[PDB]
Amino acid sequence: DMQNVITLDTSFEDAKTQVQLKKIHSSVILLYCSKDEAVLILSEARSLGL
Amino acid sequence: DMQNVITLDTSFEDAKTQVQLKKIHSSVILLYCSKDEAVLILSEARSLGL
Repeated sequence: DMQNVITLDTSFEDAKTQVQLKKIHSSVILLYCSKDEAVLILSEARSLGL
Repeated sequence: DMQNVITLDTSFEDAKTQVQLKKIHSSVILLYCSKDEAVLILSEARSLGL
């Protein structure tokens, strides 16, 4: 079963990306973005306990 | 039936609040601040997904 799919169109601002990452709660997460984008995406995940 | 409760007491840094407000904050969140402190906390919540 594939759960909700979230796309972070904005530049990780307005905390909507935080809302999308908080909505999903699973043991397996698939991330697909640029290197620099993932650099701070992982930091946001760490700050969100992911 | 009392659900899970997490108490948070810290400053406005260290990327707090959102660490625990992922699966325990679905319903009403209680704020225990003063006037200016509550204003700052609610500004941070507005800047976040709360």
